[PDB]
Amino acid sequence: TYCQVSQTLSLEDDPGRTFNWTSKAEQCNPGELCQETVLLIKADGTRTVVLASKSCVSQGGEAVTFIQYTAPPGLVAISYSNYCNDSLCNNKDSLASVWGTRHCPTCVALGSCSSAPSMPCANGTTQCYQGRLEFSGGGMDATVQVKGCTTTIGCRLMAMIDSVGPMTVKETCSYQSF
Ligand SMILES: *[C@@H]1O[C@H](CO[C@@H]2O[C@@H](C)[C@@H](O)[C@@H](O)[C@@H]2O)[C@@H](O[C@@H]2O[C@H](CO)[C@@H](O)[C@H](O)[C@H]2NC(C)=O)[C@H](O)[C@H]1NC(C)=O
Ligand SMILES: *[C@@H]1O[C@H](CO[C@@H]2O[C@@H](C)[C@@H](O)[C@@H](O)[C@@H]2O)[C@@H](O)[C@H](O)[C@H]1NC(C)=O
Repeated sequence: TYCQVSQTLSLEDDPGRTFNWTSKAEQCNPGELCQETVLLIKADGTRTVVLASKSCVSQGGEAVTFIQYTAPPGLVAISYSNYCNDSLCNNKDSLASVWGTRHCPTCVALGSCSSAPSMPCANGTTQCYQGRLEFSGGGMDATVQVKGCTTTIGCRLMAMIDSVGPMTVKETCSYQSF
């Protein structure tokens, strides 16, 4: 009936090393458990967008879920979600265990990219991608603009998955296949 609670959005140089996810505890309503959910999104050569949620929650079992939505080279999207049902269980402190050539405008930002310089695409990329990710729920409401060379096909940076712990995801994009 106590859980760590925090909602953070950040751009992160080296979130594997530096990110401190330890948060203050708060009392849940009865018949609520804890969750810790983080989503990390990166383009080639960019910083990493980090959506990190800790809260009391009423829906769900005690699964631990690790997903790679989209694989390098290029765009990378990865999540860790731990739902757990004893006081202060959502206590992960660190993201260490979690995280004729073509050219594409490349960037990541919360909101809108200030710029999207052109970068050469590695072997294995299928397309240029210009997308927008809409997040809602869990006190985590946000947009992420993502452009770059990617392995994903069409508007599938988030692999057609609608939700990430307490967050809902909508994806819209343009893409230019090779
Ligand atoms: C989350 O835990 C609650 C609390 O359960 C109690 O404490 C646990 C550590 C364990 O020892 C349980 O046996 C205890 O009951 C769960 O609530 C209970 O669930 C049972 C079975 O559905 C039900 O008949 C009891 O009356 C429930 N008690 C309350 C307070 O509602 C809850 O279901 C757990 N949820 C998950 C997803 O694990
Ligand atoms: C991470 O931070 C911990 C203490 O944090 C402080 O407590 C939390 C609840 C935050 O609200 C923060 O703003 C406070 O200053 C440290 O005890 C812990 O050791 C830190 N981890 C590392 C690896 O440095």
